[PDB]
Amino acid sequence: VNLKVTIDLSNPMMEPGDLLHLDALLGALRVSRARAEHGDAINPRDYHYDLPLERYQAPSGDWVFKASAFKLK
RNA sequence: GUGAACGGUGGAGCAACACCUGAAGGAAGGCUUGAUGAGCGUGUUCCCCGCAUACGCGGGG
Repeated sequence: VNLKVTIDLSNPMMEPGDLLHLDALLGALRVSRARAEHGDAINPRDYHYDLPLERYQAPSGDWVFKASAFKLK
């Protein structure tokens, strides 16, 4: 749907030393949702790639999600 | 599976010691509780105001 997400927050955020990717956050939330359904005894790595994001494919393997790292205003 | 996940700013420490709000300074100069209101003259039909509506009532000097 080619969309943009803005997040505003109450307390100031712990500033990320490296890039805070949107796909990382959505994968962690999908892992938390998978812990909600199938309990805590899961592999997190089977579900954080099941995301509502498209995947860009590099020419030699090595796909990435179509999300971007968060920009701070 | 948020370069994530985990992580106590902590422990102790006297605002305290001494210090006169005090010296001087007139509530006075003048002022009847004494009265005031307590008793002492006119001798008979004359104007004017209202209610009436004139049969009379009240009333000014």
